[PDB]
Amino acid sequence: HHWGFGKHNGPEHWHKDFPIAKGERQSPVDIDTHTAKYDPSLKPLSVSYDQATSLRILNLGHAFNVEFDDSQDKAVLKGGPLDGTYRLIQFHFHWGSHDGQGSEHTVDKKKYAAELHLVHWNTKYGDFGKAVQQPDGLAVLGIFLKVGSAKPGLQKVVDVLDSIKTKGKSADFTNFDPRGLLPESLDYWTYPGSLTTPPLLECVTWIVLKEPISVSSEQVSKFRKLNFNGEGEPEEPMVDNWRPAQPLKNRQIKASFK
Ligand SMILES: [Cl-]
Ligand SMILES: [Zn+2]
Repeated sequence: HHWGFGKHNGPEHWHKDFPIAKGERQSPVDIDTHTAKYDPSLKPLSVSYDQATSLRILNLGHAFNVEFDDSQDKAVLKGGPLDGTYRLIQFHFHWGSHDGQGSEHTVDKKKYAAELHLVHWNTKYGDFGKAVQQPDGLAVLGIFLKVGSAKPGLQKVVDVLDSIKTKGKSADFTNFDPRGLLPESLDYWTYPGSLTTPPLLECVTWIVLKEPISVSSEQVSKFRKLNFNGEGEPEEPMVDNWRPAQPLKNRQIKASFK
């Protein structure tokens, strides 16, 4: 594909191939904590990953995915702002060229070192490819990463990155429990938005956790040793694969908490 994160094919350019890039419900956005409306009618999230079944980890070129077997009918996100049940299909991250940036969502303009996205599709549409064509097709759980103590549950992900350094490489990645990536609290903000990479489809109910996870400097630095390029090509370190905040327009961010 033409799009990427370079000066000439990066987010400022995506609209040429994907005109919805300038649409009405684009992601990510800045979350203004003063104006986000507390809604005490928002239910607790239900995150059930006990039966989530990881399969593989793959370098897609702009980031890496940890892919799950989404036939596992109890591996599910529901509750919160959602109707019905959503199946976990993959997770991935966005990160920066340094610790002071890398997140896609921002909180009062604050950028985190990275952001984790756990992607789920609405079972009422049969599969992921059908779900992305509907406004309520996906639910993405977003979790900020900040630098400090190490996150033990991330270690297996960061240690495997060496073996999938370049575009196209994959590795077995079974027995990975995504519960190890969740913070203590599930308090969240939610708003209707989009995929943050092309095709940028406006099919996503965003659920962004207020509480970041701490990861160590060494852990996040392993993200930056990945490469955009394929094997043999000239080294281009994979960094700054985040889309900046987009106009909120006529949307309301709600908060499940104070
Ligand atoms: Cl490490
Ligand atoms: Zn993402």
